[PDB]
Amino acid sequence: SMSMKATRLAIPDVILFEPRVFGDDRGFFFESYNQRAFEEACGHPVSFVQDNHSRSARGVLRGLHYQIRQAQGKLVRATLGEVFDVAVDLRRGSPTFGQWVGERLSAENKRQMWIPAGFAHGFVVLSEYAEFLYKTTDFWAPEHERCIVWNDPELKIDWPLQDAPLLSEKDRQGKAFADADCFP
Amino acid sequence: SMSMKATRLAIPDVILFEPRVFGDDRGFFFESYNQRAFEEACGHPVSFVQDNHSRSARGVLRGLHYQIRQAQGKLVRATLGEVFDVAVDLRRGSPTFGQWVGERLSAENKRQMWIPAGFAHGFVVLSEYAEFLYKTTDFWAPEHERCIVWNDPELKIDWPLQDAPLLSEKDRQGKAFADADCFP
Ligand SMILES: Cc1cn([C@H]2C[C@H](O)[C@@H](COP(=O)(O)OP(=O)(O)O)O2)c(=O)[nH]c1=O
Ligand SMILES: Cc1cn([C@H]2C[C@H](O)[C@@H](COP(=O)(O)OP(=O)(O)O)O2)c(=O)[nH]c1=O
Repeated sequence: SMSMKATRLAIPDVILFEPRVFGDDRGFFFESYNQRAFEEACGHPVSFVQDNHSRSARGVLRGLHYQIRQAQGKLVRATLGEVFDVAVDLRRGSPTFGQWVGERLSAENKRQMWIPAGFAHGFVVLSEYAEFLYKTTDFWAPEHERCIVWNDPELKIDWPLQDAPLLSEKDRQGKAFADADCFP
Repeated sequence: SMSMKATRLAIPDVILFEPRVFGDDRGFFFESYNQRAFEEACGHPVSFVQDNHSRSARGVLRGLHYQIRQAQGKLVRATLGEVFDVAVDLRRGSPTFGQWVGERLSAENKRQMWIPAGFAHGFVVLSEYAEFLYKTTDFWAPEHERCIVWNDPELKIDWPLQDAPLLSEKDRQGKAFADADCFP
């Protein structure tokens, strides 16, 4: 007699989902994705073709990522630990171009963020370790991958970090927002 | 060179998958599903409509489950702990009717099993806890759910468990193979 919750964020095309969880004498059960319910909430058809799975230590930051062609909508969640997850609008024609929203997603709260094509995405690990799962609307295309650097001074993203983040080299070498390839 | 691995089991429609895992000083990354790679391995198109997530304590056994109409193919894996996973051929006309295959799937080995429509499915938890994920080709339909009891004496499933399993009331009340609704 409860149900899945869907809430549009300050940038309305980004949606926060919360599944209905059933507990019992064995442990728990929930639907982590349902095509019908998801499409009703979004307002249009979306099909996914790839699922990705990462594990990251405390302080690791991955992002800010997007594919400029073969763009990927992303439905993301955390199945171990806790992350702060961020979406940045990179559509030049949008009234919220260059704005961002962020939410805490954890194994415990079971919250998910749907981040459509046209956005950049990243997360930082708050717990000892985190494992992060996501579904993508199109395939990996390394030639089309682009990166904006986490601490870009125009975006002004407030990551909850204690010391310097642990970054890959590609991410450490991300471009400035002012130099970045953006969507129409 | 390394890549995704796929191996047909003794009932050849059941496929054991193992992803290629990329490790670095942050942790790891892998594709847990890729529709191209999957369809190429099984030899036909597939569409998944629901993802499910459960948590279960040591000794818990769920199964043996199937839907007789709106039948669901299932791609299953473990993201925490270890289970013994079982697929049973319930297609009365099949040359392997009433046979079963089983494999150990764990968070660490990352193995997955593809169990097509027409099979019954079950697993037993061997670790402190296990979290089990699965994708389905059709939606949950409780009116069409059926169950065969875990210890049916004709199927003769060799569960690698020491003491008795913990079952739900539904699963304790599973039908005998001899009395069960089967597929043609
Ligand atoms: C995003 C992605 C990465 N990968 C591979 C490429 C890399 O070898 C590894 C990790 O990706 P990435 O974080 O880009 O690593 P690196 O900083 O070393 O380039 O996973 C896939 O196979 N599929 C994918 O969809
Ligand atoms: C399999 C499944 C179960 N459920 C619900 C039905 C139940 O209320 C709960 C647990 O499933 P189940 O184990 O079938 O019920 P029970 O615990 O009574 O044996 O999850 C879904 O919402 N979607 C699904 O796909």
